Amino acid sequence: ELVLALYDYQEKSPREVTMKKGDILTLLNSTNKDWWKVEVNDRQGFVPAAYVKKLD
Repeated sequence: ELVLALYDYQEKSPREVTMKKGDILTLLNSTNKDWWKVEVNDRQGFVPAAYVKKLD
């Protein structure tokens, strides 16, 4: 309960931003205007983050 990926995304292999099921992940803006930045483990996220959890 926070901001699940809503699927998994899985960028490419267990290296880059790759979610699974719903392990959730942090992020910085890009919820309404943008949607290609997050923070799963302190890094320049590149996941969709669209229609996640409308987190303020």
